[PDB]
Amino acid sequence: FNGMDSTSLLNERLQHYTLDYVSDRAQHMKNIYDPSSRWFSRSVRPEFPIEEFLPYKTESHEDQAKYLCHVLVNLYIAISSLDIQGLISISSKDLAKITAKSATIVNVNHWTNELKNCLHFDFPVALRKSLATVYYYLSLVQGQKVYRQMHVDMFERLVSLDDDRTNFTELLQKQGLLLDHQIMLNFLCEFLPYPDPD
Repeated sequence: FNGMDSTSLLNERLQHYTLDYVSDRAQHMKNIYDPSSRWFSRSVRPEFPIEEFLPYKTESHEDQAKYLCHVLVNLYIAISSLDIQGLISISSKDLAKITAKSATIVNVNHWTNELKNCLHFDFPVALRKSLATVYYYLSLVQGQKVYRQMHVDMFERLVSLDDDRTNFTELLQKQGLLLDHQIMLNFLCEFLPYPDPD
């Protein structure tokens, strides 16, 4: 529990994550490359769909969606609980690497590495906009020794200029991704001289 998706919540969370894909593989792969679609994920088709050359059933697009939904509520709880330097391990309580299972590990650094492993598959540019928004403001966190290098590299991967010839910067510009330049400018201004050296 504690954020597990094993109820009717999973439907509404998939709908919120635009992960309520069409159940036909054929129609889904078509509406994955069509900008008029809710589930638009890429502008350019991979000419070699390397998963379709394997001699066994790879997992369903619905399984890849259901996995990403768990990674995202766990990443939300991890960041929204403010503990970005993940020192404080939690447990079962009195208050009243790549398998998703009943153990819940409230560390931002775990779930960003889960999401790095989900980047090998499609998700709609609407969910890519939410994720580019999250990793931008997360990478500017202060107070504690966060693993900043991998939060910058996650944003760099989310906004990529060349990913199977898709430019996600211009797809996110056409989606209306907007970022506050003042937070970035203020943090870069902390390297200007300050009038007390203490």
